[PDB]
Amino acid sequence: NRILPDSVDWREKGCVTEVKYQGSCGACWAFSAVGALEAQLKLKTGKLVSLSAQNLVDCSTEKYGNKGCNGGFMTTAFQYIIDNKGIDSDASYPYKAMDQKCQYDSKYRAATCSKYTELPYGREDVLKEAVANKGPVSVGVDARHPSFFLYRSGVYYEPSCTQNVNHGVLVVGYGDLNGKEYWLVKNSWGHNFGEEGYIRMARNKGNHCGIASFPSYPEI
Ligand SMILES: COc1ccc(NCCNC(=O)[C@H](CC2CCCCC2)Nc2nc3ccccc3o2)cc1
Repeated sequence: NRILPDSVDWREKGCVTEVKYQGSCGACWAFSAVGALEAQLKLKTGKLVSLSAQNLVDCSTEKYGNKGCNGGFMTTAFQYIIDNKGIDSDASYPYKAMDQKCQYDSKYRAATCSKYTELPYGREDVLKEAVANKGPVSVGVDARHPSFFLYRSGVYYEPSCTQNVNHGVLVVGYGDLNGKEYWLVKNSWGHNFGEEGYIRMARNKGNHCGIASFPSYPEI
């Protein structure tokens, strides 16, 4: 294992925005993407600003292989931001949990992206390094299991979990709670979900729920 802090929590560094609520629109991928970029924006500019998930839903569309409320990719969302030369703030381009026409306006730009990096498949050591040295990392997890929806506390370990990931989330840290290593994950199902919108998921337990399957992070 690499030399790195035993625990990280980017919330303590003011790099994580409020937990969002995606409602009945499958835009987790867009929440995951903007979450990652939000952290980089704070690191670069000193300002913590929620970015427009809606902008991705409406604008990073077929050209990026995305389907708005019916799914998409965090990496191709980053590419859209690069190509588009920006993304609007959440305040300026609010989230309506539906597919809408692209309404991007550079007058409302709140961040840029120059590149993104996809981490190697399933490597939790590399993910740890990135979370420690780069910032929060966009990942997908297998969130299909009834136990996920009902998670309240502790470290989530579900024997039935798979590496077939279906839900974009954000790794904002990691640590150890009562001898269980975890990844600290920001979800987008509101504050009602889990621990004020967060879930601790099992770390170094065989890429549990595929958390380290498809990690990426952007740079400004
Ligand atoms: C409540 O959170 C949700 C959980 C599941 C869903 N299902 C529909 C939306 N699906 C998704 O967002 C998945 C998640 C993605 C993010 C993490 C890395 C890879 C997997 N992404 C996705 N599905 C696609 C289908 C066709 C074309 C592109 C697609 O992109 C919707 C929302």
